[PDB]
Amino acid sequence: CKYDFATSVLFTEAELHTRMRGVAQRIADDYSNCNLKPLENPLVIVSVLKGSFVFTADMVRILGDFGVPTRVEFLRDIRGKHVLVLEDILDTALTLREVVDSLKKSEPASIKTLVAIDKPGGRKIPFTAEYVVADVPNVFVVGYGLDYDQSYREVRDVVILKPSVYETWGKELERRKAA
Amino acid sequence: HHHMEPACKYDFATSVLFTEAELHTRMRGVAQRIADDYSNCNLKPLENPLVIVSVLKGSFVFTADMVRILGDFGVPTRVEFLRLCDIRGKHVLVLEDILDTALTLREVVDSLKKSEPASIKTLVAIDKPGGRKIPFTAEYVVADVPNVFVVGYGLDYDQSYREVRDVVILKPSVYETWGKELERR
Ligand SMILES: Nc1nc(=O)c2ncn(CC(COCP(=O)(O)O)COCP(=O)(O)O)c2[nH]1
Ligand SMILES: Nc1nc(=O)c2ncn(CC(COCP(=O)(O)O)COCP(=O)(O)O)c2[nH]1
Ligand SMILES: [Mg+2]
Ligand SMILES: [Mg+2]
Repeated sequence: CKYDFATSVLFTEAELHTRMRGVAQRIADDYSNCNLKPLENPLVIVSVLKGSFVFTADMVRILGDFGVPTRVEFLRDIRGKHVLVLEDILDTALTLREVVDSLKKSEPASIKTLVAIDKPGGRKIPFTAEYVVADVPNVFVVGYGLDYDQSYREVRDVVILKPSVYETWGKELERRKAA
Repeated sequence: HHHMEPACKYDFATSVLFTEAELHTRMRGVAQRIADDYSNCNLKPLENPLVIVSVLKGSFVFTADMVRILGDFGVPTRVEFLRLCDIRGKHVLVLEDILDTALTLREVVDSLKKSEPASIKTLVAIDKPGGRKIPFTAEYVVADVPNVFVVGYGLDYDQSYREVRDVVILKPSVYETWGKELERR
C-alpha cells in the first residue's frame, strides 16, 4: 500500500474526481431548465459536517466547469431557491435527515443531496441521496476530508487505517491521562 | 509593430491574474519552505499535528488544496475553521484566502496568542500589500496582487464566483450593475 499508516486505499483522488465529473454532468442536465446564473440565481450549496470542506471545494469547481454556478453555506435565505446539500459521508443518515427536514421548512424551490461516500449498509433510518460519488462497505475510512480524531483529513485518497494506528493512539491517550 | 491582446477567458472578468496551475505551483514552493521550517518540531498525526486555523468563509478552497499539498511534503495537519480546540503548546498556522487591510489576521493572531500556542505564523493565498490599514507581514504568501478587487479561488462577489478556478479581476460592469440592484432591494 502507498501509505505506511493504511492497509488499503479504497478510492484514489483521481477515481473520486472522475466520478465527480460524471455526477456534475447529471446535475448540469437535471438543473438545465432552472436558469441558474451567478448573483441572480445560483444553486445554493449547503455543506454539512466539518470534513466536507475538501469535497465541497473540489465539487463546486467541477460544477463550475459544467456550467452550474453556486453559492456556498456551511453547517459545521433559500425560499424559492434551488438547494443542493453536500456531505463527505452518509452513514446512519441521521445528519442529512435532520438537515433536509429543517431546510424544507424554509420552502426552497427544490432540495437534493450529494454525498462523496455513501455507506448504504450503515443506515439507522431509510435515506437515499439523489447523487452519490462512491459507495463503501461498513468500514471506518479516513481521507478526502474524513478524519480519525481530527488527523488524516488531508490524505488525498479514501483509505482504511492500519490497526496499529488506533492502538498506538489509544495507548498514548492512556499515557497522557495518567500523567 | 502591432501588439495583439487575446480576450479574457471569462465574460465576467477583465483579467486572469493567477491560474489554478500558477497557484498550485506557488503553493508547492511555499509548502517546501513550511516543511523545512517545521522539520525541527517533530510534527506527527494525532500526537503533534500542525493546527491549521482557516479564517474567512471563502478560505475553504485554499485550505482544502493547501492541507493536501502540505501532506505531500510530510507536514501532518488538523484543521479548525473560524468563518476552537486547545492550542496551548501546539504549533498553529493561520490560513486566509486574502490579506488586505490586515485587520482580520491582526485580531485572530492576537486572540490565539492568548492561548499560548507553541508558535503562530500566517499563510495567505493572496496578499494585497498596498491595502494595509495597519502594518502586517504574513510569514508565507502564495501570490501578491495590486489594489484591485478579485474573485475566484474561494473569493466571492456577493457570495458568487468562489468556484472560479483562477483568481481574476471582476469586471466593474458586474458590481456597478449588481450594486444598483441590491440598492433597489
Ligand atoms: N472519518 C469517518 N469515517 C467513516 O467511515 C465514518 N462513518 C461515520 N462517520 C462519522 C460521521 C461523519 O463524520 C464526518 P466529519 O469528521 O465531521 O467530516 C457520520 O456522519 C454521517 P451520518 O451517520 O449522520 O449519516 C465516519 N467518520
Ligand atoms: N472577494 C474579495 N476580493 C478582494 O479583492 C478583496 N479585498 C478585500 N476583501 C474582503 C475581505 C475578504 O473576504 C474574504 P471571504 O469572502 O469572506 O472569503 C478582506 O478581508 C481581509 P482583511 O482586509 O481583514 O485583511 C476582498 N474580497
Ligand atoms: Mg469526524
Ligand atoms: Mg466576502
